[PDB]
Amino acid sequence: SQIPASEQETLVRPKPLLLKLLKSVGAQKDTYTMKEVLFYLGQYIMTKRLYDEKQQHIVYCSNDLLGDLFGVPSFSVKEHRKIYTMIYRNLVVVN
Ligand SMILES: *CC(=O)Nc1ccc(NC(=O)C*)cc1
Ligand SMILES: [Cl-]
Repeated sequence: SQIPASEQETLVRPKPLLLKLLKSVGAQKDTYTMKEVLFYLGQYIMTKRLYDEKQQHIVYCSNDLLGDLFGVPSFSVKEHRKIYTMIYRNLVVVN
C-alpha cells in the first residue's frame, strides 16, 4: 500500500541561487529533503544574524540574497505558509 501522501518525503533540488546560499553554510549536496533545506536556512539566518535581536522571529533581508530569493524585505518565522511558498519557488521537486 502506498505511503500516505502526507507522509511521503518531499525531495527537492535547490535552484542555483538558493543552492549557493545553502552551500555558504556548509551544504554539500545538490538534492535534499525539505527538512534539510529548512535546517540550512535557519543556519544561514543565524550565522549572518539577520534576525531582530529583540523580536527574534523577525528576519530582515532586503539587503540580502535571501530577500532576492524570497522576494520580500523582511518576514516572521511565524509565517509558516508564506515561508513554505517562498522556498518552493526556489527549488524543483524531484520525483
Ligand atoms: C516531522 C519532522 O520531520 N519534524 C522535524 C524534523 C527536523 C527538525 N530539525 C531540528 O529539530 C533541527 C525538526 C522537526
Ligand atoms: Cl555566510
